[PDB]
Amino acid sequence: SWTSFVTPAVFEGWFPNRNPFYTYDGLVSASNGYPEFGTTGSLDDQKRELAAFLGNINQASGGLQFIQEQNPQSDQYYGRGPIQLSWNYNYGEAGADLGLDLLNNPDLVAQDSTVAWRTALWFWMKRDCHGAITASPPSFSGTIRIINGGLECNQPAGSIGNMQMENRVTYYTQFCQTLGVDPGTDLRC
Repeated sequence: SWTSFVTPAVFEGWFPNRNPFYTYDGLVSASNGYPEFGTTGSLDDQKRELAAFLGNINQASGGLQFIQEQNPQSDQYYGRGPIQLSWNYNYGEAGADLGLDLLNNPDLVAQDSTVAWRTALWFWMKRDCHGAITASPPSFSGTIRIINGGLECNQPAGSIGNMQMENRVTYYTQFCQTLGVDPGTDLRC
């Protein structure tokens, strides 16, 4: 039901420079595996959840231009997909929960855009961005703590990480403005 308010036109307006790898239809298809996403709480809670998910993705993926880390210098579990899913344990855990061979074929996240979207929704639900943003009271700042707390929260003003945190708040509050919903007071971390 969230596609009532994040329509194809809204999505395209939010992501005008997206790589064509990423499609609205893939996000819709990925979201059907998590029916609680975008359907939890009041209509305004649902709007905030979509704005928070996609606002965080806008920062993590550079406006849906990021598919995979360009010059990785670690192992095979370098960042892929719109939340830059990284590290062996995340690929193993996500692969098990999604029923995907991400441990042995992590390239799937960069090859298949529905898989890519599913890894972003998996993180959002399993690591509980979903619970933070749909709680009464809601916490956008709690979604930032969960995604990338260790680099962006609790950082001084003017620092690199604090700037990234502020970008998340900017995108979230812009997306809430499109939807006509109050973003809530608990924005920054």
